[PDB]
Amino acid sequence: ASETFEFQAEITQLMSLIINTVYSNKEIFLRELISNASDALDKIRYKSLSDPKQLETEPDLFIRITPKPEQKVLEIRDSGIGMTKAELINNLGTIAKSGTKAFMEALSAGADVSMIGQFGVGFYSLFLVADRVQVISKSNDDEQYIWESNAGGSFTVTLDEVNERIGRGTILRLFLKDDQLEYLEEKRIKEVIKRHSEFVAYPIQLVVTKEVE
Ligand SMILES: CO[C@H]1[C@@H](OC)C[C@H](C)[C@@H](OC)C2=CC(=O)C=C(NC(=O)/C(C)=C/C=C\[C@H](C)[C@@H](OC(N)=O)/C(C)=C/[C@@H]1C)C2=O
Repeated sequence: ASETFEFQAEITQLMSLIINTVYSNKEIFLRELISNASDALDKIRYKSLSDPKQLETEPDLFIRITPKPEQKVLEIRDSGIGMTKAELINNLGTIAKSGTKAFMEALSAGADVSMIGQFGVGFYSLFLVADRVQVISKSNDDEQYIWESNAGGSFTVTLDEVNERIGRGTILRLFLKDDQLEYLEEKRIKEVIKRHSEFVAYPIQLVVTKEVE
């Protein structure tokens, strides 16, 4: 069964601002998701310094981006620390975030949307280009779970019996809007990566599908 949770009020406001923003430079969403992926990789690697066994569920540390054109989906995967069920629930919606209201105020005063990561709330930049999102996550401390939001006032958390096992880490599965399908293109993804994520400690893999000729 799927469990349903209410978003904290300000987080619902933020999603609503972001999903209904005409604004330019939407490409910044990729920088933010790569940064989070990199943060999740830092954590597992730092944890592993004193607990090497933690790496064993997925010994390769990578960031991997997979266009799925038929579904109009873009997936960004990392083999970082992952999140437990309680973490998905608490950290992705139910609990007020320090920077939510401050960012919205900054935006309202003229701040660049790309400042979002500096307010600690950059995950929500995915709504720039997606109308729906699944966060699929496996922490060493829990089962694999699916968190899901359509920017509306509630999200669901479901035990994952439908997706590939990840050994450890997270997949952000972005259901792209019809006007943002450009982010399925290899050439476009490489440009955005090379522009705004030059200094990343982990390999960034692009999964490309090609008809044999
Ligand atoms: C143990 O740290 C967790 C996370 O706690 C559950 C840490 C915090 C949410 C916070 O630490 C200060 C943030 C750490 C970050 O690096 C980025 C953030 N910005 C966000 O917009 C949010 C809400 C990200 C949340 C989950 C995200 C999909 C994550 O992205 C992944 N896992 O790829 C994420 C950064 C999860 C990390 C690994 C944080 O809050």
